[PDB]
Amino acid sequence: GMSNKFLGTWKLVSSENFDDYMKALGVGLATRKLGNLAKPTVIISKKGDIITIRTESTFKNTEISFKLGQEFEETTADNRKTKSIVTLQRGSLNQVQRWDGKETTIKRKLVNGKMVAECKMSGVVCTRIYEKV
Ligand SMILES: CCCCCCCCCCCCCCCC(=O)O
Ligand SMILES: [Cl-]
Repeated sequence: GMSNKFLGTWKLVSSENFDDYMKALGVGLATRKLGNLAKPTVIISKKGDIITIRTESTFKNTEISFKLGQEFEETTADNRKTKSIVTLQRGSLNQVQRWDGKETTIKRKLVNGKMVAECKMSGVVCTRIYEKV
């Protein structure tokens, strides 16, 4: 299933077009000002068939535990309450979030030993790169 190369503790090192992505989610300015300044660290772990993705930052922390391909309630860092699913496509980890008839996706794939996360919303595209510790 999911590559054990994902398991570990990743540190963000680059964000591209994050603001426009947050605006597309309806995030207020003042909140964005801190989001753009944030440098989260992501911890991915598994217990059996359950995967957990934790996000730690000075501003907000998050955590989702899920089985692949099974819908699950999620609370995003901007406090959206979504019905999310995580799929596996060509070794990429694709998280979708549905709420209020709106929809966003966060695709996570490994590239040359780095985790790359693409966030798409209303045509906007974010690209955040993480480095293993
Ligand atoms: C995780 C930092 C929180 C920033 C402040 C909340 C506003 C943004 C909420 C949605 C961001 C989702 C992007 C996740 C991308 C990643 O894997 O780093
Ligand atoms: Cl931080």
